Amino acid sequence: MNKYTIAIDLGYGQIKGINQDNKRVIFPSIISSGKDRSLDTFFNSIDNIVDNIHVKILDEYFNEKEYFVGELAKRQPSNSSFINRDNKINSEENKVLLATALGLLIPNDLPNDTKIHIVTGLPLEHFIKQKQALNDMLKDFEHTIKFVDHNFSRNIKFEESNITLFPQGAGAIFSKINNDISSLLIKETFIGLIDVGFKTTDIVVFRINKDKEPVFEQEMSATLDGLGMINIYNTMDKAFTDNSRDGSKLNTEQLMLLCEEGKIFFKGDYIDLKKDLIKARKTLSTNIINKADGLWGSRKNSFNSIMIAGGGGKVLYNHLKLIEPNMCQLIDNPEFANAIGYLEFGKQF
Amino acid sequence: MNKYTIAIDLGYGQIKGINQDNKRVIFPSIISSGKDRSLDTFFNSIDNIVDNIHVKILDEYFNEKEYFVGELAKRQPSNSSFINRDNKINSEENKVLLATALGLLIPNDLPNDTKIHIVTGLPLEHFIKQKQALNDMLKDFEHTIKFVDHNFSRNIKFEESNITLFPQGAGAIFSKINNDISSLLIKETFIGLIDVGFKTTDIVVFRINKDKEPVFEQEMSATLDGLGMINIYNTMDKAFTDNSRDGSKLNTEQLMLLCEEGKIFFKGDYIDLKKDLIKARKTLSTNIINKADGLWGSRKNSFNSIMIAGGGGKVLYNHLKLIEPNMCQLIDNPEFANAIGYLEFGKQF
Amino acid sequence: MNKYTIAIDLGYGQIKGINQDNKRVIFPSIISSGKDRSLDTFFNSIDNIVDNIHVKILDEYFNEKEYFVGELAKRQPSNSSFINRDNKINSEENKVLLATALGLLIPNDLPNDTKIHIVTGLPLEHFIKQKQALNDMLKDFEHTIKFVDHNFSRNIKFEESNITLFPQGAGAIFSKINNDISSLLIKETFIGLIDVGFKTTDIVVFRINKDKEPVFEQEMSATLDGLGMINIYNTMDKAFTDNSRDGSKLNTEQLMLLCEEGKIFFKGDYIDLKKDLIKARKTLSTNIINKADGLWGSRKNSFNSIMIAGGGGKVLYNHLKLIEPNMCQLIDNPEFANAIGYLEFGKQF
Amino acid sequence: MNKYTIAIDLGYGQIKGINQDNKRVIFPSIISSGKDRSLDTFFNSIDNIVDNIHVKILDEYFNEKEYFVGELAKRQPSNSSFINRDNKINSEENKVLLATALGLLIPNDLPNDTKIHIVTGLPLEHFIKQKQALNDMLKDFEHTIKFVDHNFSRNIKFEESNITLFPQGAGAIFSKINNDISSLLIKETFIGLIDVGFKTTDIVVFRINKDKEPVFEQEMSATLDGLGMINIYNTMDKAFTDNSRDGSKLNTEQLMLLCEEGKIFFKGDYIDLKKDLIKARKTLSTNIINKADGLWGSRKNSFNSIMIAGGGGKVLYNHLKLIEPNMCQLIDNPEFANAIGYLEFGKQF
Ligand SMILES: Nc1ncnc2c1ncn2[C@@H]1O[C@H](COP(=O)(O)OP(=O)(O)O)[C@@H](O)[C@H]1O
Ligand SMILES: Nc1ncnc2c1ncn2[C@@H]1O[C@H](COP(=O)(O)OP(=O)(O)O)[C@@H](O)[C@H]1O
Ligand SMILES: Nc1ncnc2c1ncn2[C@@H]1O[C@H](COP(=O)(O)OP(=O)(O)O)[C@@H](O)[C@H]1O
Ligand SMILES: Nc1ncnc2c1ncn2[C@@H]1O[C@H](COP(=O)(O)OP(=O)(O)O)[C@@H](O)[C@H]1O
Ligand SMILES: [Mg+2]
Ligand SMILES: [Mg+2]
Ligand SMILES: [Mg+2]
Ligand SMILES: [Mg+2]
Repeated sequence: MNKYTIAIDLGYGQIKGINQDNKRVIFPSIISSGKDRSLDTFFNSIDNIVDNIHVKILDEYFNEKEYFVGELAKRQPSNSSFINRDNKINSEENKVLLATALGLLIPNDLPNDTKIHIVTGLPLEHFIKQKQALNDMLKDFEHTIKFVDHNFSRNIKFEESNITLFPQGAGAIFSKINNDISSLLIKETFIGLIDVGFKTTDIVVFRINKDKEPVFEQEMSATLDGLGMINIYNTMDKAFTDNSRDGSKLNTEQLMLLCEEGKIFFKGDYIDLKKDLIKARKTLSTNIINKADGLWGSRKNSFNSIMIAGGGGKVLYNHLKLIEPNMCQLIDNPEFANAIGYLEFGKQF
Repeated sequence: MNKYTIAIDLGYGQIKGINQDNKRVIFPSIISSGKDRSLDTFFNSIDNIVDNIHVKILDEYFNEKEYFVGELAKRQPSNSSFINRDNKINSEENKVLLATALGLLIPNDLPNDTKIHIVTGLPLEHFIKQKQALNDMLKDFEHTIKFVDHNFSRNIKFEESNITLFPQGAGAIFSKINNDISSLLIKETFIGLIDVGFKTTDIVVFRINKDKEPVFEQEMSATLDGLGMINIYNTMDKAFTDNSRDGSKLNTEQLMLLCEEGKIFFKGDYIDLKKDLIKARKTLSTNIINKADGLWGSRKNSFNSIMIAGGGGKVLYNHLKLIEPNMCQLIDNPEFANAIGYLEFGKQF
Repeated sequence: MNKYTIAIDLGYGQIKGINQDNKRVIFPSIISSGKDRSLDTFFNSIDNIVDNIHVKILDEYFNEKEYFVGELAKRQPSNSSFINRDNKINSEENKVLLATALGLLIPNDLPNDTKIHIVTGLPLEHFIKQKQALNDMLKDFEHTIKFVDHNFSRNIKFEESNITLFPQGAGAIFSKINNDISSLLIKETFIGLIDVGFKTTDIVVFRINKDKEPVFEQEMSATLDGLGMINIYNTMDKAFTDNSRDGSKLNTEQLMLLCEEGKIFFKGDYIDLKKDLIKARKTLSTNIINKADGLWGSRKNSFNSIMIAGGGGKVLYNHLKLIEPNMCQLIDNPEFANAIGYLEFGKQF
Repeated sequence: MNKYTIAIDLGYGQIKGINQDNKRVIFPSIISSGKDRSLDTFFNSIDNIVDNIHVKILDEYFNEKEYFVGELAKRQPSNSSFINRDNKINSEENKVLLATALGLLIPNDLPNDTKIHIVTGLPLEHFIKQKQALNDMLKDFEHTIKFVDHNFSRNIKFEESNITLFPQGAGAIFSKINNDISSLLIKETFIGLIDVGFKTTDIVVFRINKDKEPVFEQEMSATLDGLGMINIYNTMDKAFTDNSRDGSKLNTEQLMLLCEEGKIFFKGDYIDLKKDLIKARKTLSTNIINKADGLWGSRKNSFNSIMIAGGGGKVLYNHLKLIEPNMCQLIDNPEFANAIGYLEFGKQF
């Protein structure tokens, strides 16, 4: 019958997802072992299901494992250490996280003849290179989910022609602004889109033609592998150990707490690292502009709009504005820029 | 219906209880039979009713059984065994001990329809295991008490909506410090509560969130069964047979008498075990901190205040200081820490 | 700095309010759907922002809607019907009217030390009766405004210890005139306050003691539900169908245009009901006197000051003068006496 | 929207600023620590905000420092240096002075997308040498300032293409007299402008052409570093200590009062130093005669008008008349000479 549409993302930083109903979810890309949560059930009332995703996922052979995942995994000390998430696209780390949002974004009691289009993405250099790696993994995806503490299952199995493949940052401007920026696009310019990811920051440019339609440039656009917010967590982790002078290491949760604040609490004291947070944010923003103008000669003057996105783009927008003032603006949903771009351009099918 | 409130404990070493009117009692959990106290009545003034609990207990079948209980039963040689006491919460021991502090704290001049909200406790790990059995027992409760040598009686029966079930150490720092630690809790810290009881040792933490609300962590919190003051009494008892050099052994009253002082008067002279009293209390304090850090990795750095509870921590506070100095501290009522925590957090109804 | 204060009124005739800084807004309680405005921007300049509030309301769930509200909704023939708008205080329609006046009373660029202490109200009998639903909704409230044609947003979200309720016109004479009427209040004299609104009408009196301090009379003050200005609009509608005799009915605008004028411009002609206008005005105010003396037996003889308020009280001054001439008077702002009464007696906080 | 005009001066003696609407401020260039002003409110009225500048300053990373600046800081004994204040134009001291300058000139009720164009001042040699140091720091500026005891904050931010830079002595004769002295200037003369600043004195001349337009001479004009009012405070410093015959040093406050009165009240006595104070101004009056003719050969006879400026020259006008008696003349506002020129000639945009 008619098939539903759910747009997800495989971001190493945090998983970003939305359905056809615009009901959207967001949670960090961290998994852990699952343990029986009934003692904490009586003390604090579990209201936020996204905060408390204890979950068990069957295979087709009745094998399933307990999992804490996300914020609940970030409270665990032995979770996925988040600096070492598996770069294999077919990892079980990928498997649980992929079924996680699909459990959360399928509403209750849809008809079984109504399937769901899933819309995903890859980093831009890694899209065609790893397309069939994901394509077989999407067809291999055949599970059944069970939520602990909320107790509603989903049957999850899809073949080819139920899936959708467009890169990270591609449909973010190829949809959702492409039918809206027509007042600004005139002829033979370039719109600028930079998705500031956690591991990898993506640089993507669209040339507009004579016919007021976007066309893609691949020599002026690239994936910055190893450039992203992961540099800041790695930098400030040295900054805490250099300021503590003891070898005291923050955990995984204090790491992500640090580069949102710059003021970690530590043993009756706030170890002040706000100055080093200023040091990282100006350094990374300078590094993005330099790699941008590596791809950009005098065609930077051929720009008319520069949009940025990502959670890093939410927190670097002032320093990343300095490519071009009055042209470096921010997109509406910096996290969900891929998500609705996957959604509306997934509505073509 | 202005329903009354009484908060009690089921502590193995002693029973700690308090009413709505903040009238509080404390007495050891030792029972014996009741025998006719008219001879000693003319000798010594039976004045302290808490010291002299000769009590008459009916049942639903009107089977009166007098009992010496508490301090007077401790004076009896044929008392409860009490060092290998059965841990059944539905025991006749616990039927007497729970009904003991009721009539000792049920006040005078109650209305005809007005009931009493009773608040009890469980061990934290066994709160899942033993929730039914106390709920079996409190529903079962239908008796009538009577006080020998003080000439008054109480009716005692309860139903549901009068029962209240929170674990040991749950409301002690949830409430009772609730508006006081609110100025201390700031952002993403844990607070430390350790109950050093007689038989059991509890560890319980609370993550406070961004929103200044405590949330519970079941995996940094456990009941250390087999660790407590019961080890020290059992250690020094064999040490008493050592330093006496004759194989002579104490009784049950001298057992509790010893490790409150350490210098037992035996055969016309003191017997000195003060060195081994310092040894065993430091030995248990070593075992607490290590098993505390069994649940506490570098999250010990995420503490801001540690409190200790139970009767043992009051006399361990110098040796239990070594957890985190000037962050660990002593609660003001080490016995009644659970009781007032049962009181106000039991006053939700 | 310190936390900010806003007093607004949820009155169903016209939404009223005045902030901490004595900026005040007022607009009728009419909402409509919003549609984009660029054409009428070019013809006629939007000089008053309150005149032409096209508004978008954000949420985290991405369920934004455009709205015409107040005067801009009054010109709409597709607006709310307003003759049967439901009194659900937790309704989404009440979210539109309440979030409207928030950013209007918040000046541009307030710091984060400022947090808005809202002071709203209920009807008198509906104060205790309908406390918790609005207590739930103001606890629930989390949005962000967007002004079309003026383009500035306000993140609006309220914690507890930021909300405050009072009954309708409670501090209107407990404060705001209480320093002035100390010349007039002497000893055990009832001062009188009447608020004549659209749906409901409240009459509240305060007994003063021997110590010249006011005290509340719950048996000499009540809510006149079903007696208000809406009955004049319901009468003048039926008088117009008695005068037009076609079956034609005025819209939501021409009905509200009538009871201020009495001479509707219909079919290019002044269909007149000036006699039926005054008769319906002596109908309502006489129906107040019976409800006034329904709460006032012989105790009317002890009065010293009758005050009236409400927008209906502005247009029924001589109609309601016959309660007690040479004593009854008019407050300075008949409409804003609720909001300033919420303001000044809200300045306890 | 429209971009407003605010003209300030970075004078090391006193910061001299004005908005587009001619509301102008003046305060000495001294900062100090900001501490809790509560008690001084009740005794004496905090009316003049120029008199009582208690300032909180947020950063964009929000380090929240607090300062007394200017007149209140002059009364503070622990104030800034001001006799050897650092010449770093990018200092935090210069920022706090500039933030205080912007705060009293940015008006309330300014529309939403309006901004401000700002004009600064530079020494005539240092306008090219020290150009980009200031021109980057003004681009760097994004701070939120809080004025205590007046309850209004200012989030102030500036970017490129809104700041504007003209050196000292430029606009006072290029504008502000261009409508007036154009009747006076005829053919091939030089106009004169001598800004007697605190630290540096400014010599600037304009050649008029045949076509009655000003044009600039770089070798008939220079910046007199080490020549100005600051030599008089240095001279009167040792003039007191030699006349005290004790080494008793005046404070920073009495230093400023000394060259305004010459009769300082000291140890219950007026110490009169009128002898050296007449000599010290004539010492300064001598050192500007010589530097005038150092730039002016027989071209001194090619003059039609000499103006003087600077706050020191107001009490030096008759005493610096010795160069050209009645060929020299006086500007209207010797303090505000640079700022009104920066106001008027800064209205290019
Ligand atoms: N409020 C915030 N403060 C600090 N950092 C943030 C915030 N929100 C998001 N981030 C950063 O942005 C990253 C999220 O990037 P995201 O858009 O999910 O890219 P990806 O698709 O690579 O995961 C996080 O790792 C986090 O460090
Ligand atoms: N003054 C004291 N001296 C020595 N030991 C004490 C003293 N007060 C209490 N204790 C010890 O503390 C124990 C009481 O612990 P308690 O807080 O009642 O825990 P529980 O709830 O497990 O019974 C007793 O068994 C006793 O050994
Ligand atoms: N100038 C006026 N002419 C006629 N009626 C008016 C006028 N001003 C106000 N009103 C009437 O008063 C009502 C406003 O009452 P209001 O004080 O806002 O009470 P509420 O708090 O119940 O909304 C309107 O519905 C309107 O009919
Ligand atoms: N009434 C006065 N009496 C004495 N000196 C004054 C008076 N007014 C201003 N001054 C002197 O003039 C100086 C102000 O110079 P100003 O025009 O602000 O130049 P700058 O731009 O270098 O700060 C002060 O340091 C002060 O010594
Ligand atoms: Mg991404
Ligand atoms: Mg205990
Ligand atoms: Mg009203
Ligand atoms: Mg100057």
